[PDB]
Amino acid sequence: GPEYKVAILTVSDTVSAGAGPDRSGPRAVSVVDSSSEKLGGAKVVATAVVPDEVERIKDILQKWSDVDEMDLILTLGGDGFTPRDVTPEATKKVIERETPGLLFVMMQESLKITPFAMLSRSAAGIRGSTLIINMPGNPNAVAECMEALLPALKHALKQIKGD
Amino acid sequence: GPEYKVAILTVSDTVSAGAGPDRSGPRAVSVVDSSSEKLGGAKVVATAVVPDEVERIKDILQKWSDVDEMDLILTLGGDGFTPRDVTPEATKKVIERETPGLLFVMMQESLKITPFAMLSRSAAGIRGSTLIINMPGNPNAVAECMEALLPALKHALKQIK
Amino acid sequence: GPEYKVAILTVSDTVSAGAGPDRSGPRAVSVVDSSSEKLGGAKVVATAVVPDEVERIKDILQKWSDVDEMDLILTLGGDGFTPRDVTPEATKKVIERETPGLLFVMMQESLKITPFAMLSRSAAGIRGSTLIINMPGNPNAVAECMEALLPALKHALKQIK
Repeated sequence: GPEYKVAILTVSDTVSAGAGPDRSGPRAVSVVDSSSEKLGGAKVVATAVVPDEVERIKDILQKWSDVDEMDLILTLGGDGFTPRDVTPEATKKVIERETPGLLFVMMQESLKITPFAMLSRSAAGIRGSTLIINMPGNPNAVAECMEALLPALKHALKQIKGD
Repeated sequence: GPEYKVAILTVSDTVSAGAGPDRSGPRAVSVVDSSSEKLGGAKVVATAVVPDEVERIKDILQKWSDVDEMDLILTLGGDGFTPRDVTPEATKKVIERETPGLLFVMMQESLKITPFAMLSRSAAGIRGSTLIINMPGNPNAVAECMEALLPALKHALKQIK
Repeated sequence: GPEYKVAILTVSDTVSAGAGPDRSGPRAVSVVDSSSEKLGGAKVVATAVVPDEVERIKDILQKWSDVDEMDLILTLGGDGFTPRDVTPEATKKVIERETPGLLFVMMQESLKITPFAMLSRSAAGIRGSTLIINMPGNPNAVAECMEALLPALKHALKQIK
């Protein structure tokens, strides 16, 4: 049905251990939907929760990319300065081609709102035909991050397939 | 005898195949010449064309750096999201010392012109005493990128030798 | 004593051989001290000078991180385009988790002051529970870089603990 399949990985010890709810997953989904027209028709067809563990993050990024053939994975959380935050390290081991322009833009735009944006260690890139983008664990962040990328994200996904 | 030898690598399956003229290469050459003075006396002295294949891109960057001792190599194309675009991966395998400043400036300035600038995956860096910089395929791109780097690129090349 | 232990590493062949003095080390100390409160109570407890030799630089970043357990390490110098400048390459070998937002902000702010800021190749990241940040060898640079990081640097040190 969906022209582009999006999947959202929430990374969090707290959430994964049933000790707290997911306040960001839902917004991410809600933001992608509300942005479906401008993304050339996209839909979240899968979410998942993993803890802050590199192997668990890699396995899902691999599985969603290689086997389920997602076209766009957003991760949420595990991207800051805390000892446990290893999402970007996990992400870099699985992507094949980096997309530093997406990171440049998420950082430029977030900094306009607050200087604490400089504590995001986001990575991004392509594996096979899958665009993978790290985003912070705040609910508001996915909205701000997605507002910054949307002008170009449609053309990006089209480009990864065959323009 | 130019003070800084520059070399321009066009990257493109199409152009390498003969299937179409090289639109970007000549323009780039013409840009560099026109900025010769501002760059401390640099001139293009070689170009080449390769398809979108990492090994081929590596060989030329390696040969130009290690053997011809080029001072500045600009690559054009192969830097986007399309599956064959592999210039930056090729580049990353041959540089020894990254120069993220140059990537930040190219990206900051091109983004003022258009948000589609975020789709360049340019890499850049230094191998031996050769500065290498990925720029996009558009003929207009090279000139915009060059205008962005021009204030410091003379001092960059002098610092290297 | 100090809530955050800070050490400052000056990387320069000139200084390390005794052939010149260190004009940036003092300034760096003076800036950290002057911002102690905004940094959540921080103090420079150690400085050291090394030449532009990767192993020498690695050894101190490792020692200060694994053994002396510093909370913040600033390096000054060895970060530009000169053949000897290898601070970032030594830095990249020892960090575990990169911190590119810090690099982005240092570059964004320094460019506002001069286009020559694009020539810093600084690196930054985390080894264990030490934050390591490359800055340039200019005295004025440390002040400019620290002014740019200051709004978040306290929260960064809190989060690593």
